[PDB]
Amino acid sequence: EVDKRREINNEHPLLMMPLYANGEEFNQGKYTFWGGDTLTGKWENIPDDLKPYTVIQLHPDDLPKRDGAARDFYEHMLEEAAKYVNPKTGKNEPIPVILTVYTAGNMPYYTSAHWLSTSWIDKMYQKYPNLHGIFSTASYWIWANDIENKAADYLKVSAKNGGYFIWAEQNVGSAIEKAFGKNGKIAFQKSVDKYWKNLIFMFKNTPAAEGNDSTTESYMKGLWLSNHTYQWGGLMDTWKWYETGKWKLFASGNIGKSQGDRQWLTEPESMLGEEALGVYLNGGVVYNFEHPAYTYGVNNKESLLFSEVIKEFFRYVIAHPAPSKEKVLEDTKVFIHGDYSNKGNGKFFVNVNTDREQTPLYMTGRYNVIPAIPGVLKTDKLKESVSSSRIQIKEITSPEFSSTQARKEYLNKLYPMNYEGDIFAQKLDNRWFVYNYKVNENVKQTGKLKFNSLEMNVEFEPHTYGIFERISNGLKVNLNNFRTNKDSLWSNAQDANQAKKLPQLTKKGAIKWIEEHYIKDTQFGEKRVTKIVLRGIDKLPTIHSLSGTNNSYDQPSLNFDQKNHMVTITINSNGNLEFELHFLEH
Ligand SMILES: CC(=O)N[C@@H]1[C@@H](O)[C@H](O[C@@H]2O[C@H](CO)[C@H](O)[C@H](O[C@H]3O[C@H](CO)[C@H](O)[C@H](O)[C@H]3NC(C)=O)[C@H]2O[C@@H]2O[C@@H](C)[C@@H](O)[C@@H](O)[C@@H]2O)[C@@H](CO)O[C@H]1O
Repeated sequence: EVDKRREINNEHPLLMMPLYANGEEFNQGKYTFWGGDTLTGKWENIPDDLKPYTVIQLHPDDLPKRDGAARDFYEHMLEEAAKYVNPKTGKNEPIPVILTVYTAGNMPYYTSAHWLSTSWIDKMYQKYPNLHGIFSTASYWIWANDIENKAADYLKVSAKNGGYFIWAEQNVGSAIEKAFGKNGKIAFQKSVDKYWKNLIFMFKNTPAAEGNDSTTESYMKGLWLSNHTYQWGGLMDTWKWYETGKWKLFASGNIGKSQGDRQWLTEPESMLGEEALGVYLNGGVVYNFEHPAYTYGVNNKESLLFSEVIKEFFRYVIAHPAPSKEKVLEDTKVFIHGDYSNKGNGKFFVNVNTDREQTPLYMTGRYNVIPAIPGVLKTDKLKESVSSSRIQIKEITSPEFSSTQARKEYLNKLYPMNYEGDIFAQKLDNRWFVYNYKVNENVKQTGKLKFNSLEMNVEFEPHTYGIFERISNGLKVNLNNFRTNKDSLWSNAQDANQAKKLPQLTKKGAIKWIEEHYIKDTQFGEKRVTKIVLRGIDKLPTIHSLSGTNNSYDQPSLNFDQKNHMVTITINSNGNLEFELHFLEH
C-alpha cells in the first residue's frame, strides 16, 4: 500500500464539487466552465470549515470529441489548481482535484474522455500531488465491451499512486452486477480483491424512470460492509424530475421527457436533503449532485439549494460522523446475496420500504437499508469481520424474499416496529430522523416517536425533514423544509399537454434563469406549518440558539398544557432551521 492522498470515511466525508468544461468556449480558445464558475473562484468561495472535506471534480462535458482536447483542458486546470496561492496567507495551497476520466462508456461519439489514456492518468498523478482521484460516471446505459477491464486499470493506477478510483453507477440493466463479474467479465472483480481500499462506489440516481434507487443503494451499502469498496456514497440528480416526466409541483399529468431544462430546476430543494439522509443514515460518506447550476450554483456563487440545504446537511455529517462500518455491521440483521435483476429490481422493495416504483425516498426506516451484494461475489470478507456474527446472510432466491408479503413478514421478525405513523422515521443513538416521503403529492404526514418515556408527535408537509436529538437538558432540533416557488417555469400551461408544448428553456436558458431569477429576485415559497408535540414534560420548555435561513421563519410558538404535561410547538417556516428546547421530564 502507498500512502493515501486523503482520508475518506465517516469522520472525513467527501463533498464532490463538479465543474463542467465549456466545450463551445474551448473551441474559441477559452478555458471555462458552464455556469461561469472558475476553478480558483469556486475554491475560494468554499467555506473554510468545508475546505478539508471538499474536492473539485473536473468533468469534460461537451469538449470536442477528438484526441488532445480533454488532456489540454485538464492539464490547464491542474496547473491552475497546483499553483493556487491563498490570498490571506500568501502561501501556495494546491487545490485538491478529481478528474472525470470515464463516462458514457468512453465512446468516441459520446465523450472527449475517450482520449485520456491510463498512462496519461499515471503521469498526472505523479506530477500533481493535489490530484486525489479519478471519476467514472454513468455508463449504465452504454455498457461498453471493455468497461470492466478499463475499471480494473483505473483502480490499479489509483492504488499505485495512493489516489482513489470513484465510480458512480446505477443498477440499470444489471450494471453493478456486471461490474463485479456477473456476465464473466471478471477483471474489476480481481482488481477489487487487491485494491478495494482505494475504491469508492456510488449510486447515480438519474435514470429514475427505471426505479433502481433502492436496489442500487442496497448494493452500495453491502459492497462497503463486505469490504468490496472502501466507502460509498451517491450522486443525487435533479434530472430525475425530467426522467420521470413530472412538471409543475403537485400538478396532475405526465409530460414525459419533453422539457428537460425546466424539469431539472423543479425538484424541491429540501428533497435533496431527504435523498442525502439515505446515504448518511446508512454509513455512506461521499456526496455529489446534478444539475450543478441548481445544486451548487453559478458564477462562483452558492445557489440557495446549496446554501440552505446541501451545505448545512454536509456540515451536519461532519459534526456528527455517519455510523462506522463496525456500527452498521452490528445493527445489520439481514444481508442479501444475489441479483436484484432477477427479482424485479426496484419492485423488490415497493411496499416494503418504498411507496412506489419510481422514488429516491423511503416510507419507513424500520429496516433502514437492507444491504446486498451481487450473486457473483462472495461473503467471505463479510464473515471474516468480528461484528458480523449476528447477521443472517440470505440468498435472494430464499422463500423469505419470494413476494412482497414474505419479505415484510420475514424482516418484521428481525427488525422490530420502533415508531408509529405513516411517515419515514429512523433512529440512531439519541436521534430521530424524520421525513415526509411524498414526492409530488401535497399530503401531510404524522408520526409518533419516543425517547424512552418522552413522546414526540410530529406533523410534516411534503419536502420536510427533521433531526431530533435528546440531549441532557432537552431536545436539539434541526428542521429543513426549504422549497422555493418554481411555478414561473410552468407559466402559460394549464395542463400537461400544454406544458409539453412550451418553448424549450434550453441549457443556456436555464443557466440564465438561475442567474436572473434564482441567485437573485428569488421567488421564495410560502411559509408552512410544522407541528411538534412533546408529552411527558415538567414545565413550559425554553428555546435557545434559534437560527435558520434569513427571513424564512416566524418565532416558534410554544403552548404548554400543565394538566396534561405536554407542549405543542408550532413552526411556520420555509428554510433551514435549528434550535434547542430546554426542559425536564415529568
Ligand atoms: C446519448 C444520450 O442521450 N445519453 C444520455 C445521457 O447523457 C444521460 O445522462 C444524463 O442525463 C440527464 C437527463 O436525465 C442529462 O442529459 C445529463 O446531461 C445535461 O446535464 C449535465 C449536467 O447535469 C450537463 O450540462 C450536460 O451537458 C447536459 N447534456 C445535455 C444533452 O443536455 C446527462 O448527464 C451527463 O452525461 C452523462 C453521460 C455523464 O457524463 C454525466 O456526468 C453528465 O452530467 C442519461 C440519463 O439516464 O440518458 C442517456 O440517454
